[PDB]
Amino acid sequence: SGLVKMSHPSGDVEACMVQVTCGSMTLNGLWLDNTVWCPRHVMCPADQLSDPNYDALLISMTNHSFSVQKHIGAPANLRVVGHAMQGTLLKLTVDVANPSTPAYTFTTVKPGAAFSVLACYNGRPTGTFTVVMRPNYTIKGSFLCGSCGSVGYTKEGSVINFCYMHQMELANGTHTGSAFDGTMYGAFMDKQVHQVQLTDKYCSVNVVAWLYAAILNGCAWFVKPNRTSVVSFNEWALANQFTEFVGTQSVDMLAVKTGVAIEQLLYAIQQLYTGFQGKQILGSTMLEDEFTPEDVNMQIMGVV
Amino acid sequence: SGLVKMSHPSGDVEACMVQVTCGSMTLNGLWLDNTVWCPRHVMCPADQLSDPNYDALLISMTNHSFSVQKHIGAPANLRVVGHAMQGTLLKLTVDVANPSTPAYTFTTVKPGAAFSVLACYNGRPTGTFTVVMRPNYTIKGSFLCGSCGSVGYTKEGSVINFCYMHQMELANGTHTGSAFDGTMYGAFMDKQVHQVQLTDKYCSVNVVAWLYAAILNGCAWFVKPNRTSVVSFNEWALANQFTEFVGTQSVDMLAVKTGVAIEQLLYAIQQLYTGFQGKQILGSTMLEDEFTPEDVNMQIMGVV
Ligand SMILES: CNC(=O)c1cc(Br)cc([N+](=O)[O-])c1N[C@@H]1CCCC[C@@H]1NC(=O)c1cncc2ccccc12
Ligand SMILES: CNC(=O)c1cc(Br)cc([N+](=O)[O-])c1N[C@@H]1CCCC[C@@H]1NC(=O)c1cncc2ccccc12
Repeated sequence: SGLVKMSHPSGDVEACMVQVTCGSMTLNGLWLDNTVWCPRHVMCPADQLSDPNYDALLISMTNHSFSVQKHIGAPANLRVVGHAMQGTLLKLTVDVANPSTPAYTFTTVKPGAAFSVLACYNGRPTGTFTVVMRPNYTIKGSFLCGSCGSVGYTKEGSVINFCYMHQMELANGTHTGSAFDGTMYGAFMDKQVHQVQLTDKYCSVNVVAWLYAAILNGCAWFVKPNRTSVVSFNEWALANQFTEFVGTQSVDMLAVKTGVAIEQLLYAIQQLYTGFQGKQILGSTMLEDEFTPEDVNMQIMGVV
Repeated sequence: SGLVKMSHPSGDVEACMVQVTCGSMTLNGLWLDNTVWCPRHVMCPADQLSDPNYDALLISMTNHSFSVQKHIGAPANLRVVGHAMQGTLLKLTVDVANPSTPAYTFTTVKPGAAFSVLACYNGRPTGTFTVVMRPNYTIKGSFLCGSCGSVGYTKEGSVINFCYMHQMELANGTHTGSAFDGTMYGAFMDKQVHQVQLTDKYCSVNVVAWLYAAILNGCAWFVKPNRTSVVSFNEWALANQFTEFVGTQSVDMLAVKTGVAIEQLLYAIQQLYTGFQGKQILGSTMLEDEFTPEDVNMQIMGVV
């Protein structure tokens, strides 16, 4: 029993972190097979940060303009045999294939999904935590200067899903990054300019999962027989800054084990959005959308 | 910037997890050099879980009663060449030394301290999170059946401090375990009998660290010129379920860089235990004691 912010064990990914240095700019990079991914603004000379010409910056570069160093495990310098650009990322071809490359994927997560983040500095991991892709395509992490290139991932089975590479802090505690296809979440730009965010919203499915968690941990004062259809809640959501609810088989698993219908918790959410009246839900006085249905499933009933 | 619950990268400790089997019971064990630490109640069947004779169960034991097996990376069975009991733990000697043994120590943590927990099942790591040793000598983790033997740790430099081995769940979301000297935190007993806990308290030093974090994120509406001595706050604390405050340099480093005195934040705590006046502090309506001064230093200023 118990619900915490839980991240995936990071050894798989610790073995893939390196330091990327270009000119006078250093950051972190992900070393998979014969490739090292890193943010492309490592090439930007710090003063072209307001109007960077990444095409010109790339053609300007040679393969020795980049230095890749591995500080964890067995250290080595890796000779860079190729440099390429993909969206907002640099893909550097190296002469040695990473012997610790795990089975991996590059799939872009949508808002509401969760992934474990491994924060790194100078190619050295410092901490790990779990975040959620906000509806405005940001995350609420903890990053200092030089942490870009740190990677966010999940793992189902033996396969690691690499979904995030840190790039920018927009406001206090607000951050963004890339998918490993090169596209930046929310179409933000890698340039120190004015960047407006969309409005943040509560992730409906995650609140439902969190209420199911509270029930399975002996906290169910908020449950009454009343119900509210999914259409009834999505229309309510379009006016009160909530995401459109979409049922999934994990949410349905939670509903089956609690004997509490999704519609009951949607009604409960409608009632709790005003205020908890001084009561607590799993030690919280607000609705919590930091927990996905899969996360609660694995934490409460386990994936054996 | 930003403050999250951050855990230490776990590869160090993942490389030390094994499965320990004694009869029909299977839990996790920590493999350091030629020794495997595990909870001793792996020896006791449901038959004697209400009044166990651990002294006799050990003299009853042979080296063939125990099976140690390694599931991650390269699987293997390890022969048990010796069995011993130390407090509430079993030390089983094996013929093979763990080749990935890191530099480690065994220290018993005090209330208010935080450590990273690696949750394991059948010797396989599943998740990692951060907990705090509560004033009643429990932790608020996430453990299901088979979680025993999972370990909580910290890291200084190259040295891992092993502080916790999980053993029991007392109530929903409430857990405890033993230190690697063999003693169980809070003197709980490894017998499936009802054990009432002492009263939980707010850990004052950690709330002070969290307020310092808030100030350093441009959030300091709660700061008044008013002061409250540590002696007034401790007298107030013993009557309002707070721990008695004790300063450290870590708090003092925070105090000088914020230009805000500890006593000011103690006054703020006295005022905030009532209610936050509809305000938010780093996005919550509760006081947060999950963050230690060292944690705040490392996350905000990078002083580890
Ligand atoms: C205004 N801070 C922005 O991060 C930023 C904003 C915009 Br708008 C555009 C970019 N951009 O173009 O990459 C930004 N990144 C900076 C530019 C060059 C390379 C990376 C830089 N950022 C960090 O080093 C960094 C990462 N995480 C947390 C931090 C906390 C404090 C200080 C720095 C960071
Ligand atoms: C549930 N009850 C107790 O855990 C318990 C309670 C007391 Br009082 C004493 C012991 N004791 O003496 O070991 C206990 N451990 C059980 C006894 C035999 C071996 C381990 C057993 N526990 C787990 O498997 C376990 C661990 N963590 C979280 C869990 C969540 C749900 C279910 C089980 C767990």
